[PDB]
Amino acid sequence: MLEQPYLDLAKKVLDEGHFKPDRTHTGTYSIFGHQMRFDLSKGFPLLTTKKVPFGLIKSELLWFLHGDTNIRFLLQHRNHIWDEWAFEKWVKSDEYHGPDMTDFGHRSQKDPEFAAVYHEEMAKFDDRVLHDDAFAAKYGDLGLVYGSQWRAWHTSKGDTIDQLGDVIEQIKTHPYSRRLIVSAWNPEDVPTMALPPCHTLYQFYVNDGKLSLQLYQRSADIFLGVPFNIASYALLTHLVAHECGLEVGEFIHTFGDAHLYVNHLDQIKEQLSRTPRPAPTLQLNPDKHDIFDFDMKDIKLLNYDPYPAIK
Amino acid sequence: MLEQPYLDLAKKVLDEGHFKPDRTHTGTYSIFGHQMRFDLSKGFPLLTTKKVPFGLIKSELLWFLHGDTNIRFLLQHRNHIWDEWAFEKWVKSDEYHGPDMTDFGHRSQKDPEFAAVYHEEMAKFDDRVLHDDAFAAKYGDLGLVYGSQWRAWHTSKGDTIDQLGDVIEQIKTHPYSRRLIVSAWNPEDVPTMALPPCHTLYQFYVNDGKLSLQLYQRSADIFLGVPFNIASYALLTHLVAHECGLEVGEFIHTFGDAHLYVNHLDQIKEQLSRTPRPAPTLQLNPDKHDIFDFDMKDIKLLNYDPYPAIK
Ligand SMILES: Cc1cccc2c1C(=O)N(c1ccc(C(=O)O)c(O)c1)C2=O
Ligand SMILES: Cc1cccc2c1C(=O)N(c1ccc(C(=O)O)c(O)c1)C2=O
Ligand SMILES: O=c1ccn([C@H]2C[C@H](O)[C@@H](COP(=O)(O)O)O2)c(=O)[nH]1
Ligand SMILES: O=c1ccn([C@H]2C[C@H](O)[C@@H](COP(=O)(O)O)O2)c(=O)[nH]1
Repeated sequence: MLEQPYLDLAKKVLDEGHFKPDRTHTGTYSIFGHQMRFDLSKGFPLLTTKKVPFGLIKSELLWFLHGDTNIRFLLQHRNHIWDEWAFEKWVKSDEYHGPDMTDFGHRSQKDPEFAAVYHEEMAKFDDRVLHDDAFAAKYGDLGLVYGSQWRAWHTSKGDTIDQLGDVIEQIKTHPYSRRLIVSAWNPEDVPTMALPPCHTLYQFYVNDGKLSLQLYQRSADIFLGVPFNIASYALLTHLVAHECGLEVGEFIHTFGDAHLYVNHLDQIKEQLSRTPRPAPTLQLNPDKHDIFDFDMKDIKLLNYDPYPAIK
Repeated sequence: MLEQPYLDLAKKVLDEGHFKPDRTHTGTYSIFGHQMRFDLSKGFPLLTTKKVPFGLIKSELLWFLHGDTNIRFLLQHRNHIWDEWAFEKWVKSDEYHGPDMTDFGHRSQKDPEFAAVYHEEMAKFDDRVLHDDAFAAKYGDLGLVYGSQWRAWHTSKGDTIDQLGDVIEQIKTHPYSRRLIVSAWNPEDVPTMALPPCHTLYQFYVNDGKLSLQLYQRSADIFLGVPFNIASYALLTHLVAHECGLEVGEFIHTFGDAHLYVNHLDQIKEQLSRTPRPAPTLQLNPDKHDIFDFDMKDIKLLNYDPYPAIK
């Protein structure tokens, strides 16, 4: 089945992973250099063995594809997956006049006391960002995230480059180029930025009218992140293939470090008892082609039949 | 044997490669996303099935490690592997007063007539570059090659960053970092530069006192380039491991496109009839540690017993 490489990776890290102490007084088990492949003609690799929310992936990917780094767009699609790094930058600032909450993320899931205070502070933030243009401009904007690396890379001359747009034009004119690359790794920013990008770089390749994509992912939360990551890049691959009029090939997912947190062990063991079902199919607006203008409604997933979400 | 992944890759491209017409009126056979691993504790992966010149690899790597982009240093070590792209930039200029030779590389191996004229023009160039500081400054310097990307990455603020030096300091202080990355891919230069780097990016990883390295290589001449490429990065891995006081782990070699030219087919078939021998061993100066100061003599290869070179 389409998703077996994900289960084999999880099982391999479980049975052969190396232990490393981790920053947040925990530990990981990891392996280096693992690869997964997914033939996208066999179905869409959204995990059946655990429910993965396709709507959040769609909206995040469309966000990136607009070159947008303002969480407002995500709030408008009911997507809170980027909230915390923005919440973090406002809560660290001068304009902020509520409870203390230094590292709200550690104290996050502990006492039910603070966890009611924070959830309302985040609920106010979200709403300010939604309706207050000036507040949104100031705290809604994450700065150096995928939207900017992919579509507005900042050059030394103060200008800005659309790597992905230029790449797509190359697929259309020079399909056999060996330079169909988009990087998110900027050696000038990486020493200071909040989040050196985990999805480091990717490359397309065309053969027999089919478009493949390989992603190099320097670091991977196998349980929480990977299942989202697989679906974003498989969707990216279909969307680019659609805009270029090509069929879809492989998605190849290559890791630097892939890890499992030492407290998440039983959740993934439980998942490894489940048996994949047939994979969903994707449908894209057959009459639209500029993916930089696609919206939620232009992307549909048929026949997705997952086991339940895990906690 | 240590080198079998190289022979399996060659054989896979031979038996399952996709044909693509190539720029220089030829064609390649290629595959996308292939990986090779080499456990560096089992020996040094310099190919036994074809002689590969370790001295040229050593000198090229030391060049990179100085942050140097002037071919003069290479000329002084009897290494001509970068000559042509420099020869190309002087022969295209105003100061040049010899025979015409537009695309000397196509006319290169054809008629023995021009091939005597060019070899002497290249022999004069090399000697000027060697003894004429001003000429060397002007035509010896390739500009954006590995030396500059790795050790003097140009920032927007007009400054310059030593990615590799900073990475090595991180290995020493934060060995379990998931950010031990050096990129050679600069989205601002890549649209114009002569040679968008083939050795796109690499990452280290440490476990149990052993240092591993993974390289992402976006494009690969399986017959001519790969055997050099494998030895440079395996040597890089040993050198960094030496400076940091670690043992050596895996070298993982991951490709975007890996190809074989459609006229090089029988050379690689002939090589596939040969049987690997035990791999050489590397010895490094046990009393020196700053690899940015290493020289030829600090690196020794024992017991390298190859079949003959191929043409
Ligand atoms: C699954 C997931 C889904 C949507 C968005 C994000 C993730 C995710 O894991 N991170 C993320 C980004 C950066 C870091 C980091 O600290 O470097 C992190 O731990 C998580 C996201 O922004
Ligand atoms: C095996 C090899 C050994 C040393 C140096 C070089 C190579 C090599 O293949 N190229 C190279 C670089 C760039 C291109 C390019 O045209 O992009 C190329 O064809 C070869 C080198 O500079
Ligand atoms: O799409 C993503 C983005 C991030 N991560 C994880 C990997 C790491 O656990 C964490 C970042 O910590 P560092 O590796 O960057 O130090 O984010 C994912 O799994 N998938
Ligand atoms: O270390 C290297 C450097 C380059 N190449 C080859 C791959 C391609 O044949 C060629 C560059 O052409 P493009 O792929 O860049 O277009 O250089 C290698 O095999 N090894």
